[PDB]
Amino acid sequence: AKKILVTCALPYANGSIHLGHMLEHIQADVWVRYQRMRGHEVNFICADDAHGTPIMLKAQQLGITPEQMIGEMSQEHQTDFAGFNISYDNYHSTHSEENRQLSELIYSRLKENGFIKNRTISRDSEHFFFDLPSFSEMLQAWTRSGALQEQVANKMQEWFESGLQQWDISRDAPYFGFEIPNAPGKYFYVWLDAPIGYMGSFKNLCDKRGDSVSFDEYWKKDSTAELYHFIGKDIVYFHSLFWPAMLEGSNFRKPSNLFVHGYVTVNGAKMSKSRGTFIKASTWLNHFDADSLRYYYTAKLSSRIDDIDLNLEDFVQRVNADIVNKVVNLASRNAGFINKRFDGVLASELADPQLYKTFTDAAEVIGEAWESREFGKAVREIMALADLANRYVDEQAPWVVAKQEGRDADLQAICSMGINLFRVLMTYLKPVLPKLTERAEAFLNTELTWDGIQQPLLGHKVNPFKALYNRIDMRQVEALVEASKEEV
Ligand SMILES: Nc1ncnc2c1ncn2[C@@H]1O[C@H](CO)[C@@H](O)[C@H]1O
Ligand code: MET
Repeated sequence: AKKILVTCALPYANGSIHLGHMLEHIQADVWVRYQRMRGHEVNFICADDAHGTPIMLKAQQLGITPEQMIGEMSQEHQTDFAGFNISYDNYHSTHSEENRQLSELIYSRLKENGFIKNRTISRDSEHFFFDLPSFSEMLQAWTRSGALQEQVANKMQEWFESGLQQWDISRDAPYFGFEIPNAPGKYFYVWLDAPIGYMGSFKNLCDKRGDSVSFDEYWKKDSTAELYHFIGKDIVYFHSLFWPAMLEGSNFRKPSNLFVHGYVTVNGAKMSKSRGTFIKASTWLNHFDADSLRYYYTAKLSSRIDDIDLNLEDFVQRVNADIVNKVVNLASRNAGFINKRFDGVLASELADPQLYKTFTDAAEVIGEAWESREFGKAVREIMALADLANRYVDEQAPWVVAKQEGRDADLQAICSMGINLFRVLMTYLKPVLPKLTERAEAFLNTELTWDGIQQPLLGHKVNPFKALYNRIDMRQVEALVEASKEEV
C-alpha cells in the first residue's frame, strides 16, 4: 500500500479548457484510477493558476475584476473536468491563503538559507532572484537517477550545458499576485507561486479532512510517499529545474518523477479555429460522451513525449469497432439467452477454464502497462483478448445450440462463459471508461475489482440491460466541427 500524490498542471484562469488540456487530465486520471484499483492511497490534486499577467490581461479585456473572473473560470473549469470524470480529490486555487502561506514560507526559507539575491534592473527597480546555479550538482544527480523519461533526461542535459542562471522571481505593482514579505510594492512572479499551488491544494485537502499529519508526511525531506507531476513538454523547465531546486532549498522533498506528454493535434495539424478543430471540452460533451475521447486518447498514449493525433474520421471508426463491436458486443450477444432462457442466472461452472485462465493471466502484463503508462500497449492487449472472446463465441455458436432442443445446459454454459469474459475485459478497462463501467457493473450486479476476476461469476443473477453503448457516426463529428467554427 503506497502513498501517492499525483497532480496535473494548473490551468491558467484566462481561458476555457480545450481538448489539448483534456489529454493531460485524462492521461493522469486513467493512471490514478488504476493505482486506486490496486489498493494504494492516492491523492489526485489540481487547481487553477490564477495570478500574473495572463489573468490581468484577460480581466481587462472583458472589463471585469480578476477576483470575479478567476471565480467564474474556476467554476467553468471544474464543471468541464467533472464532465470528463476526472477524479480529483481536491481542485483548489493558487489564489488562496494556503498558497500564500506556503509561498511566504518557502521564500523565507530560501532567503534565510542564502538562495535569494537582490539586484536592480531597467526605468529601474530592485528585483529578487532565486539562485538556481547553486543546485546544479544536486539536479544533475537527481536527473541521472533513472527516474525521468529518456527524452526529458536528454533535454535537461542541453539545459545544463547552456548553464543555469539566477531566476527573477519578483514583479512590481500593479500585479495580481502575492506580496513579498519585507518588500513593499513587490510581488511574487506567478511561476514562483504556481507550482507551490500543488502544495497549497494538498494542504487545503488535508485541512478539509481535519488531517494534521499527512501534509508533512508527503512533503517532508525524507518522505517515503511518492510525488508525481503530469505536465506538457512546454513547462518541463519549471518542473525539472526551478521547482526541484526551490523544494531542496526549503527543506522539502523533490518530485519522485515527472510524466511528460506531447501535444494534441486534430486531423494531423495544430487545432484551428477557422477549421473548427479548436474544440472546447464543454463543446465536445454537447456532441459525444466522455468515454469516447478517453478511450481514443488512451489507445494512442505511451510513455513517450510524442504528439497525439485526434483524427476525427478514425475516431468514429475506432470507437465503434473496439467499444461497440468487440467489448460491449460480447455482453449483448450472450445476455439475451441468459435473461430469457435462464431468468438471468449464469451457469455454476466455467465452460472453458483454460480460456478464462488466459484472460486472467493477462492481468500481469496489462497492469504493468497501465503502471508504466504504456496505455497503447494495454489497450492492444485488451482488444486482443476481446477478439479471442468473440472468436470463442463464434466457434461455440450459441445461436445454433439455441435452436437445438435439449441443449439448454450447453447454451447457458456458453453464454455465461462469454459474460464472464466480458467481466474481465471491463475490469481491465475500468480506469479508461468510468461511465460504461458503471453501466456494466449494474448489468453484472457486481462491483469490478482487480483481484475479483480470479473468482468468476457462478450461479449469479445478472440484470437485463438497455444498450450499454450506442454507435457514433460522422454526422455527429460534422456537427461538432460546425459548432466549433461558430463559437470562434
Ligand atoms: N494542445 C495541447 N495538447 C496537449 N497538452 C496541452 C495543449 N495545450 C496545452 N496543454 C497542456 O496544458 C497544461 C496547462 O494547463 C500544460 O501542461 C500544457 O502542456
Ligand atoms: C504549476 S503548473 C502551471 C502551468 C501554467 N498555468 C501553464 O498554463 O502553462
